[PDB]
Amino acid sequence: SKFADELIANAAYIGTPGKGILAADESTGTIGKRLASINVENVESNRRALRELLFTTPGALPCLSGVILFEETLYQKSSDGTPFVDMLKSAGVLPGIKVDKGTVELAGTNGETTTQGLDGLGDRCKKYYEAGARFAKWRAVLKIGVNEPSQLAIHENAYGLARYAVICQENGLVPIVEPEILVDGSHDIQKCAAVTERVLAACYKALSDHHVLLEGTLLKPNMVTPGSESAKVAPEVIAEHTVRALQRTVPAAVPAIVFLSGGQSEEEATRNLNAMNQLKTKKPWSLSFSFGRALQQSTLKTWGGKEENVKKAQEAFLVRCKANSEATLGAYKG
Amino acid sequence: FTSKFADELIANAAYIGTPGKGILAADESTGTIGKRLASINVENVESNRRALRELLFTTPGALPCLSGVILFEETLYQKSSDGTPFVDMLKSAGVLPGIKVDKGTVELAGTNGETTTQGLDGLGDRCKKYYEAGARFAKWRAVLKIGVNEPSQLAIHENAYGLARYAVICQENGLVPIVEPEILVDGSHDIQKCAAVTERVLAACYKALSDHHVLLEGTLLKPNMVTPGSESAKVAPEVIAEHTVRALQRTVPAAVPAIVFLSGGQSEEEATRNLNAMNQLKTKKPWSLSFSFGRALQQSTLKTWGGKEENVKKAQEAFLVRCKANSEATLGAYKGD
Amino acid sequence: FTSKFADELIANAAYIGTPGKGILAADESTGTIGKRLASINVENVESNRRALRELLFTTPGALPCLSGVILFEETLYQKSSDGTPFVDMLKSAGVLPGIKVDKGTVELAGTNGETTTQGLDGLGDRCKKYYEAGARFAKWRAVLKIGVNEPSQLAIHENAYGLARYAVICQENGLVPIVEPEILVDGSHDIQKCAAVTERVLAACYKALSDHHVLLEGTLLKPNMVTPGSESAKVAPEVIAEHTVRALQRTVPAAVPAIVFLSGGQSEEEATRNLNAMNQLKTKKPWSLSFSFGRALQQSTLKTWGGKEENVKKAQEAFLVRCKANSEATLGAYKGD
Amino acid sequence: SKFADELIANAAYIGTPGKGILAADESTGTIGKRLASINVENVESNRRALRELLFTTPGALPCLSGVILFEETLYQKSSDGTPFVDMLKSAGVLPGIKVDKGTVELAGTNGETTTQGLDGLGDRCKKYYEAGARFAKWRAVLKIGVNEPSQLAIHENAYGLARYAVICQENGLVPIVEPEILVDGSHDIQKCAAVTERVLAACYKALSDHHVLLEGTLLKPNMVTPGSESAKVAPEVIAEHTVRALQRTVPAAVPAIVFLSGGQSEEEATRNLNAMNQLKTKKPWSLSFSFGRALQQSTLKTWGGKEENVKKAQEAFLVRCKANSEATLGAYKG
Ligand code: PRO
Ligand code: PRO
Repeated sequence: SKFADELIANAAYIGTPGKGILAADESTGTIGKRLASINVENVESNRRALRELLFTTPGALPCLSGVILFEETLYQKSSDGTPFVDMLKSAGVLPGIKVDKGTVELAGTNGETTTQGLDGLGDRCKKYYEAGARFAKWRAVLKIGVNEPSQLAIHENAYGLARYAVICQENGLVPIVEPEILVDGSHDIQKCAAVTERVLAACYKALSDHHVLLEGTLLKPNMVTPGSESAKVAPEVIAEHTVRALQRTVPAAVPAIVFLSGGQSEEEATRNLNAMNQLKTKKPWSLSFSFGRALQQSTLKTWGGKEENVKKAQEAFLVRCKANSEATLGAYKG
Repeated sequence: FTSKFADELIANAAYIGTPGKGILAADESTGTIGKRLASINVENVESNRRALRELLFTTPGALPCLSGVILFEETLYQKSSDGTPFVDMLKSAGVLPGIKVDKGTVELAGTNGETTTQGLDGLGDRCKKYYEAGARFAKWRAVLKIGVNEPSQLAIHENAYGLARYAVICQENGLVPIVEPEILVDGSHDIQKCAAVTERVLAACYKALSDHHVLLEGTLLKPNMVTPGSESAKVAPEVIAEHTVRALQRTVPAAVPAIVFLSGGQSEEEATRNLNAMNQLKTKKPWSLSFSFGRALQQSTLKTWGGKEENVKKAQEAFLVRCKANSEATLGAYKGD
Repeated sequence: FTSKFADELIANAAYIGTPGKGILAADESTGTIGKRLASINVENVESNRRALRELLFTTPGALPCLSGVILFEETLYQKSSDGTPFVDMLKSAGVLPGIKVDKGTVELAGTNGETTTQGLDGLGDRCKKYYEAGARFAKWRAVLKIGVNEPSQLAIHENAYGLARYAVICQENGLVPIVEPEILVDGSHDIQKCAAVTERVLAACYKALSDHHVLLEGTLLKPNMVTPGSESAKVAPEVIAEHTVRALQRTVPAAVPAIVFLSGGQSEEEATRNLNAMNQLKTKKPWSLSFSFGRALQQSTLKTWGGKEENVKKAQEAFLVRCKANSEATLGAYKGD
Repeated sequence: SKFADELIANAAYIGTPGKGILAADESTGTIGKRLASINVENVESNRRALRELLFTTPGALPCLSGVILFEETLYQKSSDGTPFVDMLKSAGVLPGIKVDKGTVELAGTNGETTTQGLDGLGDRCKKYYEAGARFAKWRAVLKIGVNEPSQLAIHENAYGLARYAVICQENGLVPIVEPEILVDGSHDIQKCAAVTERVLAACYKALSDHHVLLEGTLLKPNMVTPGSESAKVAPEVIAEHTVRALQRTVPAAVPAIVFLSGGQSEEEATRNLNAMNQLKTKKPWSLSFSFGRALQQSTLKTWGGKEENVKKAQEAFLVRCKANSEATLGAYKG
């Protein structure tokens, strides 16, 4: 691309040790569910207030290399008139943009999906770049079952990610490739390992067929864990299976892997990331975080209303930011 | 994947291929029909777009030659001048309304101007709304070119799987999908090369359709005929027939009921003669060989029409000629003109 | 890829599918024919292997029912008791000699007992030597199973591409390749499942054959009929016919001249009745539907034969019955027995 | 496999810094061409003598983690009655075994090949393991042209390597996967980079579909170079394009990459390897050597006859061994 050098610089930067990505890219719908989750009306006034609370948290932006925004938020102003994107860039945080248009179910499968949003994506990306966005997000969802994920599901999601990745790079956004394997079910960690290995290898083959510049991409995978209905397992076990799965599939050329939290609690996500960064083994990428819920849940709770609870919630948000920052360095302690 | 429309998809796809009938492609965009409308000094206003299509559809004796008409979005909701909805006009004559659903092409990075086709986003809800509007089949055009290194494996793959996913969403919402992998004529290659490329592309298309669990008996194919490139010597209909049918024999399952050829670069008479010769070829052909012609059905009608509505009756005479000729061509019974 | 044998491959593959004829599969290994020879208390010596095959080939009135006989290596160079080379015996009656060329199956690591087929190494020189010996077609058996997660994508791929490479080497050396993706009956699945799996496998096979540039008009297909699993209720011939032919309609190009069904688990009468019903089904079938039967042609002949050569004439009577019945079956003209 | 742990240990060992692989696996035919190349009759007496000269070279076996043998040589004795395989194991060198049965041309391509040898390979491998072999070699050949390598050539060679790899591991031999892209032609280094990237990515996708244990494999690729008819280029340029190509395609899980020399002279091979080991960049595998001709050519010349020329040729063989050893550490100087 004409953006090759800037894609490569920004993707490397996202992976800076001690930093990760906040996912604040919840739709008007999803952020509603979260806003109701603590008895708050889903009005733009409140959507604005929640995101502003996060971004004006005293020690927080230094812990973040990136923030994923929803379209609305990319053009939104803080209360003092400052555009959020300026607020982010002042602190050295790259603004990112969710570009996928949700999932739809594949006929002839058992509730497996493919992700939409290729239509007019190049012109959207260009407009987002002009607005200050420098990376993009697109989520593919795959499930684990008797015959899942199917060859059709894998293929659709891999090549859908690969085509999205190309359009992103043509328009100056570093694509986060996010093939999330859902944790839901009763499978063991070994099964999650095999499936994760299969999916990533299909994804990197797809990315190669599409001539994607790997040094200008990011990966946002699931950690390798037992299913949501299976026994929890220690961080050192998650670490060992996750890192081995990535060693088997993700080229060195990729600069950074920013884990999604999935089912995990705030503390579990942090402890799991931390253990991966304590593992003495070849890891030719930054292992960092791209958390929404695992970074925000305690902050939403403390907040609820406003005023006295802003300062206490900003304290709570800083705790999680600083903990995950520590986790990227293998230096988190309880 | 059974669709809830399986029975109606199968019946309608079979119907399109009724011997003695074919498809009029009147689905050209606001842009393309402009180029055609300017081509005879006519301003591209919806009043004129409406008038051209009305002229075609109200041609006495024409609709009986047509199993289907592909419409552009605008035309699907358009009324004739007398207040008759075009879709009603079509259904009264037994013609199935169809709908172009693709959203154009875009270039693939890292290739030499090869394209992929857009339009999967929100296609299911569009298809459903089109079904409610009277449409019973759909069209999506993938474009492939012939070159030194073309079509590339990436171009083939993107277009095949894009067609396959489109085909599924169509069937889920009750539209028979026309699968249209057009290989463009541009270049200096011979007919043998066009044969090899067409064989490669169709085989990739039917593999993709299988991986997507598409009901083949509820689909249609709209391929290019096999021809020499645009810069090469034109060749007789018997030769086009022999290479085209052999290419289809090698790739298109019997389960597919009808193959409705696109005209592409061809003149009206050349298209008809080519189709006719395919239906005179004594060989296993487990599908109807018919037509889905835009240019090759409309060119002489646009010429005689020109502008004012006292050229209408002479142009409707000219449109009937081409309809009747192509009808004859589906039966191997066309006798020159 | 044009072979220097293209014309002869096309003629011979077409011939195999002559209405009223089919293939005897007498290509069972030294091991398998042992199991059959023990099955009636006969020592597996080459003298007896020779005697069984001689009995078949010298059956008065049998060879006219056969377009082809598949031979094992040993049998291709064997002489009858009167000094007549079997291959000459076959060619005098217009029967093409064929040759099994695969070297058995081996299990795939990381699967649940799925196999891939061996024999590509040195196959071209073997094929050439077999052609020189009088063979004009070849056989290679891939085995796929139906299970919870079977057949796996790896099993399909390995067997499809193994068939495709084999097919090419065959054609380069003048043998029409019989492509034989046998899906085994074992299990409790219903006929619908067998249909879906058979559709998947054949589509992968024809994709592989296309990628390898195989001349389809110079190939044959030897698939399983579509049936319920071995543990499920047997079903009427009309039902086998309808699911089998639909599966073939969805996958096998018209360019393929003949589909010669393997018998698999089926009894003699069941095989014949099943084939017969397929030829009574009024539908697009752009290939000969015929037979390539081993077990289903030989079982009752082995029984009446048993041992000593005064059971020969009664067994040759029994072999003629099955030959004539299957011949009738290719024409849809079998009338029970 | 039942050999998983030993495959992983031996593959890691081949990549020991300061060591590489001698390819002495020339057929009765090929070693003839080499033996005639210096006016020597191709008799077993002489075949025996040449290999013995190499293996009894004073400082040489310590420079080698592996020696690839032909079948004949695996059972051959030295002149003093010592089995070569014992001679190798005493010095800590793993015996390896060429298992492919040559190439054949693919119909409908322009002289592209596929490699034979899957038939009865498991029983061969088992017998070779029993004989002391602990790794295996199989060579796929791909060419660069207008339409080459073709999708058919890539596929056949990738999946042929993947199936060979599996059988090897089932029987305790670490498979060297060798997709050599021939240097022949007028293409530039950028073209060789693109083709090498395409081929390796197809190979690792094939290996994943076949469930190959990557930690128990080796890769033997071409270095990335301009074609044989193009201008030679400096080692630092070969290094930069080669390593980038490997970063884009070869998983970290693979322990070692042992380069084939291809067209290169003895000194050019060494200088090129050396430069790759001087490159400061993520390289999650050993970069070492698997040289036949680039290790042997000067030794064959000095030798010719025997006697006075043995000791001078052993001096010449030690020079090349020590130089390539230095090259694996980035410590070679002229
Ligand atoms: O897996 C994740 O990271 C998503 C983001 C929003 C909450 N959970
Ligand atoms: O590329 C190589 O390493 C081969 C081995 C023998 C000489 N040349």
